Amino acid sequence: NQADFTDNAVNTQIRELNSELGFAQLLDNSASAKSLREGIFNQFRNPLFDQDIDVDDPSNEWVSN
Amino acid sequence: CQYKIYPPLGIARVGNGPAIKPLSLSTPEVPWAHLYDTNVQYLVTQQELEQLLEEAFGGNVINEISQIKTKKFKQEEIETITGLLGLSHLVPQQQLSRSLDNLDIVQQIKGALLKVLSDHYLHAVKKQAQNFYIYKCDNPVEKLKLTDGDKVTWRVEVANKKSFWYDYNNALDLSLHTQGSGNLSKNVSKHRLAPAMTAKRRNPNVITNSLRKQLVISSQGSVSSDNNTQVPLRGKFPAERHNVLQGSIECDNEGVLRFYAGNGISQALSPSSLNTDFADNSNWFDDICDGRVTAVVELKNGDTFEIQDEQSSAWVATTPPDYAPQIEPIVTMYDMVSGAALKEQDLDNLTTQFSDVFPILYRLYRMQWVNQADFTDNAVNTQIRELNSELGFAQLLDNSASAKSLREGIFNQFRNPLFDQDIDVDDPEWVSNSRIIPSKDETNIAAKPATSSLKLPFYPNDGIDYPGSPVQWFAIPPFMYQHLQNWAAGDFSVTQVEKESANTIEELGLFYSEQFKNSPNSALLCARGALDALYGGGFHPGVELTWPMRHNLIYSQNDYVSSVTPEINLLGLREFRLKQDLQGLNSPNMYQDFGHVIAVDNVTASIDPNSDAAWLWRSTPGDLTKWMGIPWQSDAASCQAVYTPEDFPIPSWWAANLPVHVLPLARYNKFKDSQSADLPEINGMTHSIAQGMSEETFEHLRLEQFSQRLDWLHTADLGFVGFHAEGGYTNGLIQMVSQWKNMAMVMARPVENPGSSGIPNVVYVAYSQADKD
Amino acid sequence: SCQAVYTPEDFPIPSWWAANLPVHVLPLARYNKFKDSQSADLPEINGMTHSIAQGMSEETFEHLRLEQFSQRLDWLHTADLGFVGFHAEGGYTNGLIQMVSQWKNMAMVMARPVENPGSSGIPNVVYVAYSQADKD
Amino acid sequence: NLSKNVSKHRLAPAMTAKRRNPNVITNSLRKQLVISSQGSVSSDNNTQVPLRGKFPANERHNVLQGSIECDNEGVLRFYAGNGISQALSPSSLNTDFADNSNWFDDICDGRVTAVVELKNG
Amino acid sequence: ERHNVLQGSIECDNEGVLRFYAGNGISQALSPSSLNTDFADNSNWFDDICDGRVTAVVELKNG
Ligand SMILES: [Mg+2]
Repeated sequence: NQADFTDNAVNTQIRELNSELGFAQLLDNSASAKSLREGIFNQFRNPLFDQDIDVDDPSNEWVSN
Repeated sequence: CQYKIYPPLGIARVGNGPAIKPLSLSTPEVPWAHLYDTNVQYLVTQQELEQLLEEAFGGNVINEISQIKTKKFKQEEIETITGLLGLSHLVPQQQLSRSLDNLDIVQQIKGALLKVLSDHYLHAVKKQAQNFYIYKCDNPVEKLKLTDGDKVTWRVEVANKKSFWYDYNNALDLSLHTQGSGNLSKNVSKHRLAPAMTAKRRNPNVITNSLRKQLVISSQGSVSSDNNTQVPLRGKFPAERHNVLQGSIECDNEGVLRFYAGNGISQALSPSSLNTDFADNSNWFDDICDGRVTAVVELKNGDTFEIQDEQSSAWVATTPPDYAPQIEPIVTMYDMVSGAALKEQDLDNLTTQFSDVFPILYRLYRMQWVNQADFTDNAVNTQIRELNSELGFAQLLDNSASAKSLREGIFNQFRNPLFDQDIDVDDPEWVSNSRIIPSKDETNIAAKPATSSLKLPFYPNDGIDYPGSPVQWFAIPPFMYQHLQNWAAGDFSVTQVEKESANTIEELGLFYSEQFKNSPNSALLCARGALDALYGGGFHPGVELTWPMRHNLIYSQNDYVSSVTPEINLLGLREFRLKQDLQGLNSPNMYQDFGHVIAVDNVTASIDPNSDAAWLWRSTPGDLTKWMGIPWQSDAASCQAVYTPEDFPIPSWWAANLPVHVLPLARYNKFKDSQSADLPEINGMTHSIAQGMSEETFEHLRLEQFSQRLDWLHTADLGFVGFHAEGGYTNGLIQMVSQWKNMAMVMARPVENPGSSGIPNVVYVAYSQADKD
Repeated sequence: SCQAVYTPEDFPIPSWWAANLPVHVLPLARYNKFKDSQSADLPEINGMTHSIAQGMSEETFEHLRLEQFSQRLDWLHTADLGFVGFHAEGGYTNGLIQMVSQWKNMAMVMARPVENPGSSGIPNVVYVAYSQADKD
Repeated sequence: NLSKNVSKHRLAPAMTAKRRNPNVITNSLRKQLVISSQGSVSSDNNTQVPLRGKFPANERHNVLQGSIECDNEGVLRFYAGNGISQALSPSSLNTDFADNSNWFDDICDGRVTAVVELKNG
Repeated sequence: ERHNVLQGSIECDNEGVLRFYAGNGISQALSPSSLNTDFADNSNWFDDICDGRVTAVVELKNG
C-alpha cells in the first residue's frame, strides 16, 4: 500500500528510529520517553469514534471534521 | 370558526404553457364534470394563441398602429410596440426584440409576434392551476363575498425538500405495526409481506444539517384583493446557483386565489450528472413544491379575521402533469382520505350503496384508453361491454337473489386487500401461488408454475420489490373491497331513479355526474375534486403524493359529513385538514431528519405525538413532496409497464395519469370519418378508394385503426429513435427530463357517425407531435 | 438488430427484414380470442365464458373478434430479451446479448384457420405467432 | 471489538437486505441454491476424496468444494476448491461488489468431526 | 437555443503589435444528455477552438 510506504508519518518515524539503532526507546515505559510514545499514539484513530467530530444539533448526530 | 379555505389540499400541476387563465387548466372542483367533454384542449392550441394575440391588439393599439406607421423599426418605436399589448410576461423582451427588426399595418406585426408565441407555447402542456376560496362558516355555507372596502390577502410559503430527504426504496408503513385501516390491511406488517427497507440520504456528500439546508428550495409570497398582479414563488438551488420557479400566485378582485405550478424544469448541477435512478438522483433539483396556504379577512369596518390554524388553513402541492385528465385512477387520493379514518376490523359496520361500488367498475372500464390489459385482456370490462350490448347494465344494480350469481361473478375476479388469498404458507411466510413479477436480477431456475388466476386489477403495488409476495400486485383498499363485498352479498341499496338510467355503464355514469354537478356543498365538492384526479396506490413512490397520505395521523381533522345527494352516497363528502406546523418555513422542525438512514423504527416512534419523531406528521413546507422521486421525470419515465415472462396482461403502474398504451391522433384520423364523407381524404384514404369498398370492409378498417394502441413511451424521442438507437429503460429516464413536455396528451374526441363500426361515440385520443399521422 | 428502425415520425414504423425476422406479429393469445364463432360448442369462447360470449349482441361479439385480431405484439417481446422484470433495462444491446440464447424461444408464425369468421372481417386463414410467452 | 457508541449514536446504521436470487420462491425451491457435499477419510488409506456438490442442487454444474486426505499418522489435510466461479447464463455479469444473482462459487465451510479407534476396541 | 462562442480576443498596442488570446475553453453539447463518449467524433457538441486568417494594413505618415 503506497500510503504506508510514503504517506505514513508513524512508519517514517519508525524508520528514523531504525536508522539510529534507537527503536528500543519505544519499549521505555519511563517519563523520559512519554512524549515519544504519546506522539505516535495520538495519530491513531479512537474506536470510540467520538474524536474529530462536531455534534450536529443536540437526536444527536456525530459529524466527522 | 368564522372563515375557512377550500380546498384543504389544493393540487396544481407543472406545465410549460403560460401561467395565465385563458391558456391554463383548473383543478377539478366538481368530480366527473368533464369526463366526456370532447372540446377539451389540454395542450396550447394555435387557435388560443391567435385569440390571445388579437385580444392584445384591441383598440386603441389599433390607433397606436397608425401613429407609428406614418411616424424597419428603431430601438424605441419597438420599445413601445411591446408593452402596448403587454407580452412582457409571456416571452423574453429580446425574443420579441428581433421578432420585428427581422422585418396590414398589423398582420406581419401579428404574424411575427404569433410565430414567436407559437415557437414558445404551441402544443405546450398547459398548467393545471388550483383555485383557493374563502368560505364563511357556521360549516361552509357560501364563499366569502367581498364588499367594497374589504380585501383578502393570501399568503403562501412553499418548499422543495427532495434533494434534502432520503432515498425512496419502498413505503415505510409496510412494516408499521397497526390494527389495520381502510387503506392497508394489518396482514401486510403482521405477516411481513413487503418489509420496509432502510433508506440513506440523498446527496449524502453534503454533511452537517446546516450545510444540508442548501439542498432545500423555498419561496413565499402574498397577493391581495386590491391587485391581480401575479407574483412568482422563486427560490434558489443551492439555497452557480440556479433560480427555481416553484409557482406563481394571483388574486382577483373577488378574493379567489389562483395557484400556478412551475414550468416543469428539472436540472443537475453538472451536465454529466444523469438521472439514471427511478427515484434517487443526487446533484438534481426540480421545481416541484408544496406548502402552506393562509389568508387574512379584512372587512370595511375594521374587523380582521386571520385564517391561520390547521382547522381553517389549507395546503398546496404541485405534481407531474395529468396526461389523461378525463381518465380517473381506480383508487384516488380522495379514496385514501376516506379510508384513512376507518379501522379495518370495524369494516363490517360500513354500509354500501351501489354508487359506492360503481366508481370502481367505471374507472376500471375507462382504463381501456390508457392501458392495453384494460382494452383487450380484462374479462370484467368485456362483460360490462356484453351487458352494455344488450342494455342490461341495470342487472348490476339488482340486490335480489336472482342477481347474486352475476354480482358474485364480477367480485370474485378482484384482488382481496387482505393479501391472504392465492398463497401457500411456507414453513409454518406467505408465498403467492399466482403470477409473480420477477426481479430483473435473473436466476436460470424454472419458475414455480402458478396455480391461481391473476386477480384484478393487473397493476403492480407497494411490494413490487419482493417476488412471490401477494403485495406485488395492487388491490383496491380494504374499505373499497368491503363495499364490493357487500354488493356481492346483496347488502346494498340503490334508488329506483338509478336503475332507470342504468342500461349501460355510460348512461349511469352520466347520471352520477349530474348528481355531482347539482349537489349544493360547493366547498366539500371542491375539496374532493382537488384529490379525485390524484393516484392512491400503488406507492412506489407514486405519481403525485405517497404513503404518508394514507394515514389518519397526517390529518388534524377527517370526518364523514354528508352524501353526494340525500339519496346517493357516491363514496361521500368529507371535511379534512392536514396537520400543520403553524410556523411554516420558520419552524424549528423545518430541517429535521433521522440521521444517516430512515427506517420504520423512525415511523413507529412518530406515532406517539410527544416523541421527538412526531414532527413527521406535522407538515412544514416541502414535507408532502419530499418523498417523491427527484427529478420527477425519472419516476414518470419509470411509471409504465412492468413486463412478466407471460406476455398478457401487461402490468401497468399508474396508467390513468401516466398512460402506457394510447390511441394516437394518427389512428383517430384513420377512423373518425364515415364512408359518405366527401373530402378528398377519408380516413387516410383517397375518396375513390374509400367509397369503392364495401361499407362492411370500410367500417372493418375503422375498427382496425381504432384498435392500434401505441406505447406511450414511443410518443416522443425517449432514446429509441434512430439507426441502432439503444432505447431501453435508462435512456427513457434521462430523456424524460426534456421530453416530458412532448409526451402524448390524451383528450376526449368525438366520432360523429360510428355507424356499425363498434367505435364509441366519444373516444380518448393521445396528442403528440410524433403521433400526428 | 433485424427489427424496427424508429423515425421521429411515429408511423409508418420502418422494418428491416420482417418477412423472415418479423417485427409485429399476431400472437396465439389473440388467436384464441377471435378464432371461435358465437355458436361454438366450448365452455370458453374467445376468452369469454359461454354465457357472456352468447349473451352479447352479434355486432358486439364480432367487433371484439376484430379488436383482438388487430392487437399486434412486438416480435422482440415474444421471449425474454432483457426487458422482463422489475426495473429491467431492455434496449437494443440487451436484445443482441439475449438473442444468443433466446433465438430458439422467439415466436414462430404459422397459418391457422378461422372456421366461421362471419361478418368479423377476419380472413379465413390467419398467420399466428407461437411462443411460450405469448400463448395466453 | 466494537464500541457501543456505534449503535448508540447511530454512526453507521445497519441496512435492510433483500434475498439473493429473489425470483426463486418458496423455501423448498430455494434449497437448490445451496451447494453441499461431504466425505470421509481414514488413516488406513491416503487416497484423496473430493467434496463435490452441484449447482443447482437436488443444466447442473459440478462444484468441487474441496478435497480431503489423511496420512497414516492421522493428520487430515483439507484442500479448498480450484477457484472456479460461474453464472448459469454467460450473460449474467457480476457487476455488484457482493450480490450477483445467477452466480455460484466454490467457496465453502462446514463441520469437521472424527472418530478415534484404538487397538483394545 | 443558440450559444455564444468566444473564439478569441484581439488587441493591438500603440506600437503596432497584435496580441491574440484564445477562448476560455468552454465546450458544450446542445442538450445536457448528449455525452462526449468518443475520443474524436461526438455529434451535438461544439467547442471554442478556432483558426483563421491574419492580415494587416500599414498606413504611414506620408499617406
Ligand atoms: Mg388521469
